[PDB]
Amino acid sequence: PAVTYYRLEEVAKRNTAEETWMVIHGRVYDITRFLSEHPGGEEVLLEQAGADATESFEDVGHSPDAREMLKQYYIGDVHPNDLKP
Ligand code: HEM
Repeated sequence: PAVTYYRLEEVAKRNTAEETWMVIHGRVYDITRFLSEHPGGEEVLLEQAGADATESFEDVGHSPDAREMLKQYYIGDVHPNDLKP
């Protein structure tokens, strides 16, 4: 298997609108092209760019179709040494 791994400090650098990455349940998503398409707006995503956004994502109560959309933006897994307990 060719799984690509990123450290959290690499993800932390894509925190602006020119290249926007986010972590959700331990996977890294490049959502740069989705910013303007997101139904909840681009601001709530930029506030969380470069970070683990799992709790906000789940707190909103996203639909099954929103979960499906993730797959388009998947680029890699968070290195296991950087995942918290
Ligand atoms: C990058 C992965 C994300 C995707 C693919 C995504 C997708 C969507 C989609 C499709 C909707 C429409 C309603 C639904 O189907 O549930 C939506 C609504 C919304 N999203 Fe996201 N979202 C993402 C991340 C986030 C994050 C990190 C936040 C921050 C808290 C957020 C906040 C919201 C809000 C507030 C709404 C409006 C809720 C409603 O009234 O429908 N989303 N999102």
